Amino acid sequence: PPLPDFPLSRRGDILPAEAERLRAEQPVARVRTMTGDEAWLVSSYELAKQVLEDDRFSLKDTANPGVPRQYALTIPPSAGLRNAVMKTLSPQADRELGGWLEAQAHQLLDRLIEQGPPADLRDGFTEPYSAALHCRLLGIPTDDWRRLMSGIDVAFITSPRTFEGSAVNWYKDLGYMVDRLNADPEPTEGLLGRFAELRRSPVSDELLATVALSLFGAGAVSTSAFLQHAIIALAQQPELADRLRAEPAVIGRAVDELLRYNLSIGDALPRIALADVRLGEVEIRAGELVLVLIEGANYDPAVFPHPERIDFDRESNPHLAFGGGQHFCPASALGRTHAEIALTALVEKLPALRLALPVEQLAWRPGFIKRLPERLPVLW
Amino acid sequence: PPLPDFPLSRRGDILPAEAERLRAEQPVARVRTMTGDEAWLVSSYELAKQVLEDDRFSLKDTANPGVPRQYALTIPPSAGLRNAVMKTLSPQADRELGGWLEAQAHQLLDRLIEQGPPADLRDGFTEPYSAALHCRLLGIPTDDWRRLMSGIDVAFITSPRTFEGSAVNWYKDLGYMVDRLNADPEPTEGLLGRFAELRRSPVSDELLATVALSLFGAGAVSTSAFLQHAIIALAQQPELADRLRAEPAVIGRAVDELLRYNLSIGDALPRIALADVRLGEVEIRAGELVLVLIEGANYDPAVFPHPERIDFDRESNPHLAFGGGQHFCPASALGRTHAEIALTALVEKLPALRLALPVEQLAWRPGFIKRLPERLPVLW
Ligand code: HEM
Ligand code: HEM
Repeated sequence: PPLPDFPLSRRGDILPAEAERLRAEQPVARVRTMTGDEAWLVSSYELAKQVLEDDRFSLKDTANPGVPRQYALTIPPSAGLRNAVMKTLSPQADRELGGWLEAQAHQLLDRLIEQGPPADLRDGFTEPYSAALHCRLLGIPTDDWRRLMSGIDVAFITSPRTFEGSAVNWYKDLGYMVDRLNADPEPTEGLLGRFAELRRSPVSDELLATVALSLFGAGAVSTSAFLQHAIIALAQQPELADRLRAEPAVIGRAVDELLRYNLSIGDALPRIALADVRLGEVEIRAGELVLVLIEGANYDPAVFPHPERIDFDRESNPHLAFGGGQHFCPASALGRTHAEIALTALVEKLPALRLALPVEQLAWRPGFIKRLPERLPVLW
Repeated sequence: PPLPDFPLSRRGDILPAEAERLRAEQPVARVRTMTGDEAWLVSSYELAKQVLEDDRFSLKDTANPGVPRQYALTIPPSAGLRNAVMKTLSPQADRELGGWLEAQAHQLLDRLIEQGPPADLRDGFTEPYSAALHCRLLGIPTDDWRRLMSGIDVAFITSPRTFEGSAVNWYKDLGYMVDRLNADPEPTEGLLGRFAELRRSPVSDELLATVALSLFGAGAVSTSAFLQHAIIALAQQPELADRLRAEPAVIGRAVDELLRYNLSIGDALPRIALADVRLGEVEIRAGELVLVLIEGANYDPAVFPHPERIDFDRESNPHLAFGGGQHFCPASALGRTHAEIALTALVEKLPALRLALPVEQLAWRPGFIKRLPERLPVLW
C-alpha cells in the first residue's frame, strides 16, 4: 500500500481533513516523513497522552545519529542550571512582568492606531511583542530584535536534508549571546544576569549561551505563532472579542480554549522508542520514531464535544497544547500570561478588528516548524 | 474541453513548463483567469510584440467597469504633469543618483557583513534599497520605508474578488503623500518638489498624491522583485559573479540579460480589444481581455537561442521585460541603473555569495503581482 505523507498541511485556519481521518481510522499509523524515514503517527487523545507520559518514548534520543527523523536537525552536535532557568520561567520571579508586557502591547498597538488600518499584525504585534518579552527574559536589549527573529526564521526550518547555513546561523547567534554575557558592564537582570553570577560561585561559556539561544528561539517562535492564530480567531469570530470586552476575567478560560484550538504546531512531538511497546493496536519496536499529533488529540471528540467550535465554557479542557509528561512545557505559565495580556490589549484597542481580506487568501508559511501566516493584514 | 488556468506558477526559479507548452502549441490561447472571466493568453515573441505595439489593444480600458479581469482592481475609481514626471525619471536629471545609490547599497551591504551570514537579502537589501531609491525619487524621507513597503504588500495583491482593505490601504497611503506635499517646510527636491512648484504657476492635491503613490508603488515593487531574481541567479551560477568581478564593464549587458531571464512578473500585461483583430490564428472580438505573457516572449527560441541558459554575450537581445509600444516602461533607464549598481556592489562585497539552502526550498509568495521569495537567506 502507499504510506500517508507527513506533515499534514500548512493551512492553519481549519483542521486538516487528514488529521480527522487518521484519528478515526488509524489512530496509530505508519507514515512517511519528509526525510523519507518512516514513523508512527499517534493522533488520538488517549494514545497521545499515553506516549507523552511514558518515558520509554524518549525525546533526548531523537537527536542521536542514525535514528529516523521527521526533518533534519538544525542544531549541530545536570549542572545546577535548572535553578537559573526555572527562576527565569516563573512569572512570579518578576513582579513587574505583567505591567511591562501591558505597556509594550499598548505601545505597539498605539503605533498601529496612529498609522491607521490596514496593519500587518505579525510584523506590527506578535513579532516585536514576542521578541521584547524574550529579550527581557534574558536581560539583553530589544535593539536587535529584527536580527534575532530573522535567526529564528532559519533555525526552525524543516528540511529533508541538513543544509549549510543552519550551522552558520547557529554559531552566528551563539556568538551574539556570548557577546552579551561577556559585555564590559557584565549583564545584570535575566538569565544572562543569573548566568554571569553562577560563574563566580565556587558549565562553560559556549554551553551557557546555548541555553540562552534555545530558550529565546523556542519561546519567541512559539508565542508569536500561537498569538497570530489567536488573532485570526478573534478577527473571524468577533462575538469572541465581545465576550472578552464584556467579561474581562474570562481571558484565562479563553486563552486556554484558544490553546486547545490553535494549529500553530506544524510538526509532531517526536519520540524514539527505547523499548518494544504496545500502543493501541500497534507493536512499536525499539529504535523507531513515534510522532504525537497534538491537533489530533486536541480535536478528539471522545474528550472534547463539538471539537471544531471554539467554546470558552467547556466543563473541562485537559488539552495537550503544552505537551505532557516529563517534557511538559516549563514556561506554560509564561506563555499564558503573554497571550492573555496581548489579547486583552487587542480587543480593547481594536474593537472592530477583522481580517483585511478573505481568510482563504492568507499566505501560509511552507517548510517551518510552525504554521503561520506570512502576513496578517487586518482592519479595525 | 477544459480551459488552461491562469496565472501559471508562483515558483520563480525556473520557467513554468506550462508557459513552454502554450507557446509551442497554442501561442494564442483561451484561458480562465482567477476571477473566472476568460481571456486570450499571448505567449510567443512575435505575437506578444504585435499586441503591445498595436493601440487597438488598450491598457486604459482594462480598468473600465464590466470588462473581464485577470484579478480585481485594488485602486478604486493631460495636465502638463508629464514634465514633472518625465523630469523625475531621467537618471540624467539627478547627477548625484549614481553615487548616492552606490553609497546606500554599500551601507546596507556593510551592515550585513558586520552581523555575519546568513542574511535575508530581501529585508536586508532590495527592500530598503528600493524604498530608499523611490523615497528619493519623490523627495520624501526614508524614515517610514517599512510602512510604505508594507502598503505595497496589500496594494499589489491579486484577488479573485475585490476585498475591503485595498480601498482602505489606498486612502491610507494617499493621505501620507498628501501630508508630505502639504508639510510646513513645503517639500523641495523630487516629484513632490516639482509638484509644490507646479501648483503656483498660473490639477488637485488628491490627483497629485495619486501620481506620487502609483509611481512609488509601481517602482519599488518592480525593482525589488527583479533584483531578488538577479540575486538568485548570481548565487546559483557563481561563474556569473566571477565574470562581473573580472570585467566590471559588462554590467550593462548582464543586467540586460538578467532582465530577459527574470521571472519576477507574476501576471500578464492586460489589454482590452477596442476592435475585432486577427492575431496569429485567432479572431479576437472587441471588449475581450488579451494577456501578454512576457516570460513566453522572452524565452521564445525563435528569437533567443538556448533561451533557458543565462548568456551575457548574445549577439542581440530585444527582450520585452520593459513592455513595448506606447506603454513601454518610462523608467527603464532608472531600473537598469538601480540594478546595475546594486549587483556591482553585491559581487564586490559578497564574493562567495550563495543560497543558504537548496533553491527548491525557497518560499514563493502566493497571490501577488510579482513572483518573489518571501525570504532570501544567503551565505558568503
Ligand atoms: C503559547 C506558547 C507556547 C506553546 C503553545 C508551547 C508548546 C510546547 C510544547 C507542546 C512542548 C512540549 C514538546 C515535547 O514534548 O516534545 C514545549 C516544550 C518546551 N517549551 Fe515551548 N510553548 C510555548 C511557550 C514557551 C516559552 C515562552 C518558552 C520559553 C521561553 C518555552 C520553552 C520550552 C522548552 C525549553 C521546551 C522543551 C522542554 C523539554 O525539553 O523537556 N515554551 N512547549
Ligand atoms: C527593473 C524594474 C522594472 C521592470 C522590470 C518594469 C517593467 C515594466 C513593464 C513590463 C511595463 C509595461 C506594462 C504594460 O505594458 O502594461 C512597465 C510599466 C510602467 N513602469 Fe514599471 N518596471 C521596472 C521599473 C520601474 C520604475 C523604477 C518605475 C517608476 C519609478 C516604473 C514605472 C512604470 C509605470 C508608471 C508604468 C506604466 C506606464 C504606462 O501606463 O504606460 N517602472 N514597467
